[PDB]
Amino acid sequence: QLTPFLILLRKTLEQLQEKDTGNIFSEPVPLSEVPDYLDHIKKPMDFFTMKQNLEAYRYLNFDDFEEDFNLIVSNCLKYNAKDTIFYRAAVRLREQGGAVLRQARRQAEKM
Ligand SMILES: CCc1ccc(S(=O)(=O)Nc2cc3c(cc2OC)n(C)c(=O)n3C)cc1
Repeated sequence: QLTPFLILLRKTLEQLQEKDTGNIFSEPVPLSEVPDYLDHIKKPMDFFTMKQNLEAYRYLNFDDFEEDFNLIVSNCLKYNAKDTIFYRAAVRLREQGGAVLRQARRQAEKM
């Protein structure tokens, strides 16, 4: 059965994906194209992996959800040079996504 909290996480995940207009963060960074990625990044994350986590009841709280979103952004800032589309997109996502999360955390607190 559905819970209000899990419904809120689903809603919030959709709102975050809407902010990623180019679908830069929809799926894992492809190791075939970026063969040194795991040399630098210890815990890859992306929205499809978050959707999998959400549906396996691994976000028992909001914190753990926000932490995975923040990894999407921090991994991208860490890996990519500043003068890239990826780095700029992660800065934009940090800005827009942070605002989605702040509002969503307020709703979570009422539960
Ligand atoms: C902007 C043109 C471009 C898109 C995808 C690629 S990719 O085939 O290398 N895929 C890819 C790489 C990513 C990436 C996302 C990618 O596919 C969308 N992110 C978030 C990231 O940090 N890296 C290094 C390369 C260039």
